[PDB]
Amino acid sequence: GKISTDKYIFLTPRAYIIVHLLKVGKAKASEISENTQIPYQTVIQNIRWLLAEGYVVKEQKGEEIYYKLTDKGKQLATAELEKIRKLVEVVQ
Amino acid sequence: STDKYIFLTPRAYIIVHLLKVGKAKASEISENTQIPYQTVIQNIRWLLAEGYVVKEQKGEEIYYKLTDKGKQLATAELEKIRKLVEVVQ
Amino acid sequence: GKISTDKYIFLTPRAYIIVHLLKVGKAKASEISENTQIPYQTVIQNIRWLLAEGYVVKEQKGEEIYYKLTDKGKQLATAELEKIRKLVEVV
Amino acid sequence: GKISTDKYIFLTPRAYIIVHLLKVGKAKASEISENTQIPYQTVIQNIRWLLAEGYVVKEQKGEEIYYKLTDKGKQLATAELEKIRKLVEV
Amino acid sequence: GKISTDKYIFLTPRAYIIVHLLKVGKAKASEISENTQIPYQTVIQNIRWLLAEGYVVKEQKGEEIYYKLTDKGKQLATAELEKIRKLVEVV
Amino acid sequence: GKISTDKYIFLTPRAYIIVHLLKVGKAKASEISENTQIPYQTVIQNIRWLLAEGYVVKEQKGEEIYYKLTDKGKQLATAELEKIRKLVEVVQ
DNA sequence: AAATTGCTCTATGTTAATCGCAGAGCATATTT
DNA sequence: AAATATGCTCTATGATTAACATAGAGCAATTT
Repeated sequence: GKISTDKYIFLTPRAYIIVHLLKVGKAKASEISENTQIPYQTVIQNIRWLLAEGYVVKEQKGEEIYYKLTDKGKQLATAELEKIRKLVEVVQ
Repeated sequence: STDKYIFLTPRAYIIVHLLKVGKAKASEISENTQIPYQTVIQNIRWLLAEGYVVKEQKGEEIYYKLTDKGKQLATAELEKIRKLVEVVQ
Repeated sequence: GKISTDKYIFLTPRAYIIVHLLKVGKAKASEISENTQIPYQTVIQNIRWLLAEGYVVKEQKGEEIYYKLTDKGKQLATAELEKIRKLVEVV
Repeated sequence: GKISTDKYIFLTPRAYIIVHLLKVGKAKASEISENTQIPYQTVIQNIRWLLAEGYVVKEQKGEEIYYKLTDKGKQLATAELEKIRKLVEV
Repeated sequence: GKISTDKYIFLTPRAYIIVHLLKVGKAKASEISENTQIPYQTVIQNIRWLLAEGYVVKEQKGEEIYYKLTDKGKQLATAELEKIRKLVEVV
Repeated sequence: GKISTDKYIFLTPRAYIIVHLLKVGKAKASEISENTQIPYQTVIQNIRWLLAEGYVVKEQKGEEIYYKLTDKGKQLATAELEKIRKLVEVVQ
């Protein structure tokens, strides 16, 4: 699929999406988009995926939808986080 | 459901490698990074097109190494990574 | 919410997927999209929704991803298609 | 557009809205939302679209606008209603 | 290994492409793929090579991306083309 | 397959091989190499293919293998050349 | 000399992921 | 109340390209 492109040379859109949640805790798609500088359509499309694999869960308050990492989500993230660290250490 | 390229892209692994070994061959890159060969060449051609990498044909042996521009990119992107991982630390 | 649909004005592309899954049991994304006339993207985008609810399960058999219905996907499959014939019996 | 959501798993709103007309004939937008179990703002929207297509039209019962089904709408109903029956076949 | 080309038996896809741009001036992946009847992937892939060698440059026009031979690209397109004619008269 | 390269940018190796036969008629393998500057291992791989297609058949004269253009190889070779002529014409 | 073997790159198709556009379901803000 | 414009926010799906596999093919070095 469309993994490595000019905009995504090293990290994929999800990398930015997840990392953003690790900080804000919970945020809307619109939030994720404008903050990570990623076109909305790419965000929700990725969110759906994360929702399929239990990495993220919804949070409806009638009108406003919030997304947040699941325990296995944060599990995925430190794991990938440390892997990055590894890559950046061998390299330099 | 691409469980292989979650956070990092293949292009990334390819770069970082040519940054730690400098000179390398396609199959060698593929093997050392567990990235299907056909993905390596494809990305190599793009990289070669952007001038981030150059070919080094020594006799019949084909080699690919980074360039002043490729290294700039490599280090530049890598830094962007660190700044992104910092606040999570 | 302006409207113009000549395809899903009574049935959601979701039902077409759910149902088709009962027949063959398991099928790649490309697969149902062909036997259901439902565009590819719409299929995958909708199967990720079912995976979220637990109405379907992923079964990778080598290089191809085979999506199969689940117990929860069966409850709904038979329970929903019930209130359906219900609708048409009443009218 | 937005079709299959959390409320609409199999049958779209129009599915119920139209069924309401097959049964009660003329029903105010208000009475639809109530029987249809579909949110009001939604009912108005769908009828507006259904009106546009000539699938349904208004009837001024004095100070109240009751909406009625049309032969155009009936044909669509019976038609769709059979593509469904046909689907449940399995 | 083994040979079985039904198309490129005397001409390379890179031969058509280079040529097309020499007369059209500028074009997109699509324009090349449609005219030269060379498949998309093959076209785009050969452009990368032309870019690497500097035989072609990108002309960015908004969301539009065209290509055209360069100084060294043109002279090449005309150089080998002569050797082509050279061969066509050896008979 | 390997059709385009730094060497065979415009013309394929076959092109060179066939086109020389239309002009030496029968030539041996090594004679083809020296003229068209194509490695022996290549002059062979392609002949092997040409033989199987009957486009060009071998004629024994002493001990050196000869290769002459059969009738099929004439039609083919003329079909390629005629199309070559076109391409260069539209380019202009 | 030629055919077997072997490494590397080419052609090109199947599937898939980006991100743009036209919806649509519904809660808000307005209609005054 | 309910109706219009309405503003959110997500879905349906089309178009461009990437991931990666299959079938070549250019060329050594080995073996018939």
